Formats: sequence, structure tokens, C-alpha cells
Amino acid sequence: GPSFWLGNETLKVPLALFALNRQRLCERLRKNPAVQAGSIVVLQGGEETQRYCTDTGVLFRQESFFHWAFGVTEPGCYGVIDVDTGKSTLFVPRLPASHATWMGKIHSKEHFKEKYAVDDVQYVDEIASVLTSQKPSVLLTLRGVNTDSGSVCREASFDGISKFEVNNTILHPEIVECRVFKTDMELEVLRYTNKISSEAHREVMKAVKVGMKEYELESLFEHYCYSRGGMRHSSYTCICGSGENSAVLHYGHAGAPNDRTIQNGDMCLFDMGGEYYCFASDITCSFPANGKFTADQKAVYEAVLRSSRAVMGAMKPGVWWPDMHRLADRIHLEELAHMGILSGSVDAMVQAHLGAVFMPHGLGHFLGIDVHDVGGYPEGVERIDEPGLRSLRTARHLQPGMVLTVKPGIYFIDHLLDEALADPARASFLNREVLQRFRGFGGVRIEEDVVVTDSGIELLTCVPRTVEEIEACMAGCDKAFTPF
Amino acid sequence: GPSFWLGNETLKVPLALFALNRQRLCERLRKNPAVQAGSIVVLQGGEETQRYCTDTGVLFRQESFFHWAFGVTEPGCYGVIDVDTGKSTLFVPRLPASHATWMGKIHSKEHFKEKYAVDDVQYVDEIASVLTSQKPSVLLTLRGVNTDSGSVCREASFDGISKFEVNNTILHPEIVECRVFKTDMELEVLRYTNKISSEAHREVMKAVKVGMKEYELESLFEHYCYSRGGMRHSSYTCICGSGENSAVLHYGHAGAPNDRTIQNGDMCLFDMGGEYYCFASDITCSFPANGKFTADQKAVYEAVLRSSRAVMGAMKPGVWWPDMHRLADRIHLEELAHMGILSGSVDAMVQAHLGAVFMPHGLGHFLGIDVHDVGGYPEGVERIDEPGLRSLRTARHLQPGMVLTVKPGIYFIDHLLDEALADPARASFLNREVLQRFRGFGGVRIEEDVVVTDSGIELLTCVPRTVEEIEACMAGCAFTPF
Ligand code: PRO
Ligand code: PRO
Ligand SMILES: [Mn+2]
Ligand SMILES: [Mn+2]
Ligand code: NA
Ligand code: NA
Ligand SMILES: [O-]
Ligand SMILES: [O-]
Repeated sequence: GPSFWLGNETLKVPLALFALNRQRLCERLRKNPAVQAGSIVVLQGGEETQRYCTDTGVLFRQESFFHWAFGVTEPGCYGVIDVDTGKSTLFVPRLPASHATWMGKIHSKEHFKEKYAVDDVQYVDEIASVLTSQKPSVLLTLRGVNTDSGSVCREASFDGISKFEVNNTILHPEIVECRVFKTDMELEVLRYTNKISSEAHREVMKAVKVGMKEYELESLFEHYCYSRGGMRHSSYTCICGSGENSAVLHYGHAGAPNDRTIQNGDMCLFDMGGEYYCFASDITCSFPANGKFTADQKAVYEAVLRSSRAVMGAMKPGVWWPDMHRLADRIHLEELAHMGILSGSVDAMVQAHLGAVFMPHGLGHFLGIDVHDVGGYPEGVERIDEPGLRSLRTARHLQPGMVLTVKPGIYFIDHLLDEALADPARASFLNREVLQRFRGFGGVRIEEDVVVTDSGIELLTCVPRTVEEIEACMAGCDKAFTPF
Repeated sequence: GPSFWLGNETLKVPLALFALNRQRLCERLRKNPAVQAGSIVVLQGGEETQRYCTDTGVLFRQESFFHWAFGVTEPGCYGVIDVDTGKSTLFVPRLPASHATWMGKIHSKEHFKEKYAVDDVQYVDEIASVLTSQKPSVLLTLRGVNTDSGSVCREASFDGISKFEVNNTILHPEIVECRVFKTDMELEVLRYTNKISSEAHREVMKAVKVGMKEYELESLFEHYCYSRGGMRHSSYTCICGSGENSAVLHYGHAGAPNDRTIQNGDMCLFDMGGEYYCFASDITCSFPANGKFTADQKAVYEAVLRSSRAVMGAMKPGVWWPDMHRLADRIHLEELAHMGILSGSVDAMVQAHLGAVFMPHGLGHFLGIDVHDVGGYPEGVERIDEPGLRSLRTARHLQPGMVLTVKPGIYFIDHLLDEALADPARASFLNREVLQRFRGFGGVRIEEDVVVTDSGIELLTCVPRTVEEIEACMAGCAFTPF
């Protein structure tokens, strides 16, 4: 069948990938007691947008549920799926003649049918007529709450939909659950996004020089990803934190826009991941700006390397993800004590939630169509009300087919450290004489993308990780490393 | 005073630029007989957004009127200007403690006051209280219609604004008119955006090889602009049309995403412009993919070079922009006749609107903080309902301080050609046997950015333009990323 491809050495993605997602969704819905015969799933694609009130077009990126079901790159579409038969119909915009002048060829419906390997193609303005002719029992539309943003998914609507029976409660948890479990075809794409982003991270490590602006490496990363990988988008805004900025978890946004000059002695924390055909990657590399770890940098870095590898070694089906977070916390505390930053009983440190001072974010999250992927907190799964753990984006147990980021880190964040020092329950663990040395250090984060398998995990990411490997890469020796 | 700067060799932009814009706006408003004493201009800045229902942040780019007045890069702000005194107050978000963990330093109000060189800074949640104490007659807010998008400008609103008298009609025409005329400080930024984008176009011409994907050059262009120019954004989505795609005017969008392989014998039409601190550039270069113009390519290319230079040579204060568009049409028709594509009276061709078959878009437009800048069709300036001219984004007369793109082109667009061939009023001019050879040629566009001066224009763009210059540039043996 047909494939999405951007030529050169980019990945051919079979449109069969999306056909399989539609089949899986129907199979799940048919087993749902709330679903009656003759139901039709109705999804609305994203539309073109502009900057504010201007005619400056914003580059269109498809809505993630719609992409998952159809793989369609054009704005203004709808898509429906007959649950009982699996029959898929794509609705495409009926374009004005002038489109041919300004935007390009006005493709036929048959062109789109062949391109996307759907069963039928119709024009958007015909959706009420076409659905009326099929005499559905109920239309199943998308509405639910994203547990990372708090936003409500946009339910499909069209002229005449009020004449149909519409249910907007059934679909969301079911299509979310399908997205949680990646197919082998989806894993092929995520292997590829990790391949290209890993290569780009290695090029950045080779290119980094003291005196550069952070954004020079953002630019280089995205250029590798696009020109070599066909990744027109990143999965999220690049985080290129040097020096103290490496303690800022989502550094690089408009308010802190990767605009610091990299200094000798700084640590760098570069959290970047290209997106290919709306599939994510998320990789974080930490390294010394000048290519040589100091003793202090090595100690903090290897503490996080230890927790990274311990978690990857422990992950397998049945493991409760919050237990992996607590494992990372315990290892960070052990290593911070071994460094002289902390002293006393590590058991007592754990009981006092001291780990969250140094890692105030969740250990990792689902990854897929969205970098913070859906389904972390389905009904019944509760957020843990403790420091650090409350920021986990899932409290689920691991099962084969899930894709997770594993992103432990240690940071020196002044207001968190100062809170701890003001707190009798935590203050005694801290050795200020040693800690003062790490004020303004920033932090280290080491992030891998992995698949949960029957036997453990498959590591997708391929970047240098030991001190020796990283120093070699920065010296231009990027291939001299061996993944976990 | 303070300046915006992204280090290295990037441009230092004084915040005085925005203070001058605020002064100019107040001066204009004070002369408006409808404006009451004690009026306060109230603008609302852009807010952070995400992709659909996800938590995937979209990189924030400031709303253009707000940027013009304040130069503020942070989301979630408001800004007000006392019309009578010119006093400026910026309102910034009161951030939660956790911002320091996730997003960065929680700057003081004093930090923002010094950064932006405004008269005062307050928190957004105090805007009603602050405005109340100033006892304004009327709040002047922004509402009007953009004549390129047809969208309505988003009017400022805040909790408690209902307690004020608000006028949303006066401001828009006045702040639009101010934006039409660029200050010397604004022109310095537009010289810089043209400089970097010109350099990036030259690098692309040197890098193009047969067999590359169009998007490889989009990527290279944006990388040059960001890494060397500090241009995090482009002014618009890059248009990298090779072969027949060079006839597609806004090629490169998600539906036609710069994904063709460049072939031997193709013409390339690359329309790209980096954005610096929300100031635009817009440059188009046309050239043969293989570095050597054929006879047919040279003829079409030099026709557009001729109209480009003729229009630039005629531009000066008082010139009616639609007359320049018609000048370009007449030149294109003359040249297409010399080539043998057309035969007959060029006068009669013009009367039949044949020029619009080959150039269906407007000759050019205002450029500034938006690439299609505001103010092309103020009240009293009408759109001309004729082929080609109806797509002009302004029908104004030129005045000093206006910044315009000059972008003639000739394209071979099947459905326009087919219409013309069916129409007896136009078909007689077209020589089918010659035209057939140019089906699938694509097109040529040559686009310069210029400023109207007291006596003529100033050219901002600097790329190779003659056939000799282009061939020498592409044969050049500087920018090696990895
Ligand atoms: O938002 C999150 O969950 C991770 C934590 C470090 C940066 N991104
Ligand atoms: O939209 C416009 O006015 C110009 C025409 C060529 C492409 N951009
Ligand atoms: Mn990340
Ligand atoms: Mn242009
Ligand atoms: Na190096
Ligand atoms: Na900029
Ligand atoms: O991350
Ligand atoms: O253009």
C-alpha cells in the first residue's frame, strides 16, 4: 500500500499504520457495553490558523487524535468510521478554483482515497447528507479532559449535526487507551524519530563551543532534524539550558529564549526532540560546555546516570511507575550523600521527601503522537499527593507496548534548597559547606525513550552517556559509545 | 537606553524605537477632534497557547500592534498609554512561586520597567484598580478589520472594564496609519532583516544541488537566519518552489510542503524572509537549479528583471501604486510578445487584461511588523475590481516612509492560460504552439524590499540579480553546519 515519505533517507510510513489504528478502535468499541449497532465515530481535523488578526499563516500541524486515526496532513478535514464494519470515510474541503493559483493542485477525491487508503472520500459540506444516508444509530464524538493541560478535547460539529443522536462520553477513554499501546508500525516511527534526534544531539555535542549562544545549538539541532530527517516540526520547544539555566525545567520559551552565552565551566542540559509525521521524540543530553567534566560535574552527572540505568534495568510489565520514581529518588539521595552534599540516614531523607528538592518533576511519562502523551490518568488512577510524585504524568502500572520517557535529573534550585534549609524536618541533611559550591550549578537530566516489552524494555535512544563517551563525542569522536 | 539584542553580530534595537511609536500615536490622537482629553489607549498582549487540547506549548510570538507600541516579548501582558501625557504603563503577570522551577526567574516589576523603558509597571490583576485611580474619560481600544485576512482585531478586555466608558472605533485607523510610516529606527531594523535574509538567500543559491529536496533549502535558510541573525521566526512559511511548483504562489504550506526533488533543468523560485524581533523581510530569488539559464529561462527571467527595475526606477512620492502594477503588466506583455508567446497589439492586450493571466497577484504591498502590513486600504481607498489589480494589497499613492515589496512575476498557470485560450478577446494574442513549450515551466518572481524616500526609493535587499551575477554566485566554490 501507499506510504508517507519525504524522500532521501527519511522513513517510509505505511498508511496501513492508520488503518490498523482504526481497526483497533472499532474492535475495542464493539466490546464496550455502551456501544450499540450502527454507531459511527466522527472526528474533526484541525483547521488552518493565522497569527492573531493578520493573514500570516501558521504552519499547520494536525490534531493528534485525528492524525492517529487517519494520518491526514491537510487542514479542514473530517473523518468517520463505521464501528460495525470498520469502513472509513475521509471528508476533504471543497476548494475554490483560485486555490490552483495560490496553494496548488486541486486534487480529486480519488487522489485522496488512494493517498490515505480509506474506503471513501467525500467533500466536507456533504457530511450531513452522507451520514444521513447511512442511517446511524448514534454518532460517537470526542470529548474528554487532557490530564496534562486540563483542556477539553474539541468535539466534532457540523451543520446539521443536531438532527443526529450524539454521544460524546464513550469514545474518548477508548481512543486514549488505544493510543497508550503502540503497534509495531508505530514503534518503527518512534525508532526513527529517536534515531534522527540522537544523531542531531551528537552533532550538537560536536559543535558546541564556549562563547556560543544557546540558540545556535537549537538552530543546529532543528536543521539536522529537518534537512536530514524530514522533521519540519520539533515535538516541543527546544530547551537549551547552559549554566544556571540548566536548573530551569522548561527553559527556552519566549520568556527565557535560549539567549545566554555559554561560559567556560558551565554544564549544558539540552532537551530536544524532532517530530516526524506527528510522532514525537524526547531526548535530553547533559555535558560540560568545554568538553571536560570537572570532579563536581562528574559526580552529579554519574548520580543521574546511575538512576537512569537502575530504572531502565528494573522496568518491566507489572511494575508500578511511581515505584520507579521513588527508586530514582533513593539513588539520587544516596549519590548526593556519597558526594558530601548530604549526610545522615538516607532512609530518613526518603521519609522526609528530600528527593523532590533535587528532582521536582516526574520521572517520566507516556510518549507518542504527543510528547506528553495521553492516557496517564484514566478513571480510577489517582495522582499521588507528595512532592515530586504529584508531578508524575502517570501513576499506571507498566504493560507491553507502552512507550515512556525515563528522565531523572538532579538540580540545584535556590528556592527549593532554601525551603529545605528552613525546614527542621529536612535542614539537617544538608551540608551547606559543600552545597554552597553547587549553587548556580544548574542541573543534569539524562533522558531516554523506551518501549515496555514482554521482557523488560527496548531502548530507542542512542547517544553517548558515560563521561568517557561524552568527552569523546565532544572531541569529534561521536561513534565511540555503547548504549545500555 | 536599553536595547534588545541576541548577542554575537545581531542587531541592537533600542527600546526608544517603541517609545517613539507611542509618542507618534499620541500626537496623532491629540489631533483627532473626536478624542477626549483624559483618554487612555488600552492594548492587550498575546497569550501563550498550546496545540489543540494538549500541553504542547506553541512558541509565543507577540501580537503585532502590541509589539509596535511596546516591544514586549513576554506573554500575558497589557499596556496602556495616557494620550495627553504619553505616559506608558506595562502590566505583567503576577507569577506563582513554581514558575522559578519550571519557567525561570520571576523578575521584579522594576526589572521590566528598566528593560522596556516604560514609565510604570504594575501587575495584570491590578489593571482595573490602576486605571480607576487615573480617572480616564474614555478607554481607547483596538477594533477594526484587517484588509488582507478579513479578521477583526481583538479588543482588550479585563475584569472590570465594564465600569469604564470604552471607545473601540477611533484607535484602529490611527495606529494603523502610524504603522504605515516607518521611523528611522524601524528602518534600521528592516535594513537588518533584509541584510540577513539576503545573506541566507545567497547561501541557499550556493548550496542548491540537483537531487535535493526543496525543504533542505528551507531548512538551511531558517538555520542561517536563526544561528547568524538571531531570527527565531520566519516572517511567513518559506516558499521553495522548484519546477512546476514555482507557478504556485504560496507553495510550501502543509498541503504542498516543499517536498519535491529538484531536477536538472528546473527553475527555482525561493520566497523566504526571516523575522527579527517581530520585524519582517520578504525576498524572492529565482534561478536555474543547475546554475545555467537556458534561452527560454533567460528570456522569462530578464522580462521580470526589466519590470522590477522599471518599477523601482519610477517609484517616488505621488506615484499611484496601481499605475506601477499596470506598468509591470505592460512590460511583461511586451517581453512575452518579443519571445513569441504573444502576438499583436500590446495596447489591446492591456485592454483585455492579459497581463493578469501571467501575473495574477498584486505587484507588491506594505511590509513592517507583518509581512503583509496594515493600512493598505484605509477608509476612502477602494480596491480595483479588475484581474490582477483586485489582488493588490494597497491602492494608495506612495509617500516617504512607506516600505513596500516590489515583486513582479511571470507564471504559466494552466487554468488561467486555459481560460484565456477559451476567451476570443484574449486567445488571439496567444500563440499556442509556442506557449505549449512553457507549460510546466513554473514561473519567475523577483522580489525586493524598498523604502519610499523624498525623491525616490532606497533598496534594502542585496542579492544577485542579473543572469551573470546569479550564474557566478551559484558557481561559487562559507556555511558548513555539520
Ligand atoms: O515536564 C516534564 O514532565 C519534564 C520534566 C523535565 C522537563 N520536562
Ligand atoms: O500574497 C502576495 O501578495 C504575494 C504574491 C506572491 C506571493 N506573495
Ligand atoms: Mn524532555
Ligand atoms: Mn514573498
Ligand atoms: Na567539538
Ligand atoms: Na527575533
Ligand atoms: O524532558
Ligand atoms: O512574495
